[PDB]
Amino acid sequence: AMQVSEEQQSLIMEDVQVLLPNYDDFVEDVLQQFMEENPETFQIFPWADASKTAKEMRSHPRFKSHAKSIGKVISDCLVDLNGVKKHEPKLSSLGAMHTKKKVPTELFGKLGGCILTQVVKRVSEAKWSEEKKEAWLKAYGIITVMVTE
Amino acid sequence: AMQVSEEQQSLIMEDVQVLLPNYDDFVEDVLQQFMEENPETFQIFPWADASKTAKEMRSHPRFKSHAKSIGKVISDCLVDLNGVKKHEPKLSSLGAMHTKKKVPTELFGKLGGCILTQVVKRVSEAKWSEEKKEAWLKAYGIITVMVTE
Ligand code: HEM
Ligand code: HEM
Repeated sequence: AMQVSEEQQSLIMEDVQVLLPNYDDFVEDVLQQFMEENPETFQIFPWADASKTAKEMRSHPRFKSHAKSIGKVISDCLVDLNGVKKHEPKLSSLGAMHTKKKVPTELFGKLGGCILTQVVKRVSEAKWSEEKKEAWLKAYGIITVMVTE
Repeated sequence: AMQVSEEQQSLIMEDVQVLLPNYDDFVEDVLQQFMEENPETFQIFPWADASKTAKEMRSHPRFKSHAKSIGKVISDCLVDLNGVKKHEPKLSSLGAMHTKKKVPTELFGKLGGCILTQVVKRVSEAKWSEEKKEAWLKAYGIITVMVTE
């Protein structure tokens, strides 16, 4: 039941289109808010420079490049949620970076709150809905499993 | 006095030539021994997979790629120790990865012991000497400062 309905896939694709024209900005907004709200990430991300604010980090090539990388895994999963197992072997080595010992498990929940917040910011008020909220949350759950397992 | 004598530069260049034909193997030998002797590096290197031995990690593309990266910084410094400040801005972002909080400071000493051990393994017994030992140790000290400061 790690499967989304066809209607959930479709609601997601409809927000992916809204996000596509500014997709890189969207993903950097997410990582910047995540780092603002969870300051311990400046010790977990090796490239993060603890003498700078998240917003100062946003200019750094290593912030941009980490956002582009997670941005790609998320994009590839969102666009075909049920067929996500095709990405299995290219993913593969993510598991070892995301163990409980390296990444405190409650940070996954936090990062999903940040994705949902930036999604709400880019989607129109008229289009956002409870059903979309549940489709994105379920989607985030599947992406989570791919990156940890 | 972060400066090596011309004679120390020259003793180093003479070992760099011995290492060049197998340089990548040499640097992977170093990282593999470092990870065998200091098991906590499997929590510090994010890509390291704690369910595997260092030697099993050696096959992984992320082990090979991390060894190639440190291998390049070391090579570039060794070949012109006194003029190392030319590399300053390409280095730059290494500092934030190597703070005391992210990397326990006594591990620098450990990693330098591993470089010296693999250097002794590749250099002939007839050529290795006390003066070379001191030239490499001093060289390692300068490379250390470049990567932390
Ligand atoms: C399901 C959500 C997540 C996705 C899709 C994701 C994606 C990725 C990807 C693709 C990489 C490898 C990037 C590269 O090769 O440079 C990565 C690395 C990493 N991630 Fe995640 N990640 C997620 C959750 C988290 C969380 C919550 C944290 C907490 C800080 C986190 C921390 C890390 C760390 C420490 C690494 C090695 C990171 C790095 O090397 O900068 N990840 N992630
Ligand atoms: C003077 C000796 C050292 C040199 C020349 C060196 C070199 C480098 C380089 C060039 C990088 C960036 C590679 C990249 O962009 O992917 C790096 C990252 C890193 N280094 Fe070092 N390093 C040294 C000492 C250490 C020590 C003793 C440790 C202890 C574990 C260490 C742990 C790390 C960590 C956690 C990172 C981020 C590493 C990674 O992202 O895998 N380094 N180092």
